[PDB]
Parts: sequence; C-alpha cells; structure tokens
Amino acid sequence: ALTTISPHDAQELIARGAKLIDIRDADEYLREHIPEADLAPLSVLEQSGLPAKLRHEQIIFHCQAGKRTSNNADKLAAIAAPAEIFLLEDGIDGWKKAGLPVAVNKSQ
Repeated sequence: ALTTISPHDAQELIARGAKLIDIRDADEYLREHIPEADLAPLSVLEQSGLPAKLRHEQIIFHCQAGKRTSNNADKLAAIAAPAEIFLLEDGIDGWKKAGLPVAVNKSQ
C-alpha cells in the first residue's frame, strides 16, 4: 500500500525483490539514470499503463524531487496493482545525496 520510505531504504527493498519506476520523462533518463530502475514515464502509464516486465511484486516511484509522485498516487496505486507501491522521500535527489550508483560517466 502507498507508503513513504527513506532515500536509502528503497535500495534494500529493490535488492530484496522490489523495483524502481521512473515517472519523470523518457529523454531525461537517457542522460543520467539509476541502474536499479528501468524507465516508465507517467505519459506512458496514463496511455498504455504498466508493462508486463515492470510489474514486480512490489515497486517504488520517484521523481526529480517528488512533486509528481504522491500527487497521482490515487491512480498510480490502481495502474500499478496488482503489486505494492511506495513513494520516495525526495525522489532521485535523495538517491544522489545517499551516494548510491547512477549510470553517469564521471563523479560530480
């Protein structure tokens, strides 16, 4: 059920078996994204919905900072089900703060 977790807790959940869906934009993830995540912008979800591969038993949603995650949790909770859904603390900004890996080409 829609619950909120720390910027590091998500990592362990994905390791145990959860997932990370990126709802920001498709073009933005092309540059610098997370390896644990895939990609699934809201634009696609609102249209076709969740793909049969990004439907792990439990998943988590994150944005740039989070102004669009909990914001549509109402419908997102439906589109994503059957499976569990959670919201990130400060989106991907927290992923960087946590010192977690990313698909970048340099340290910054």
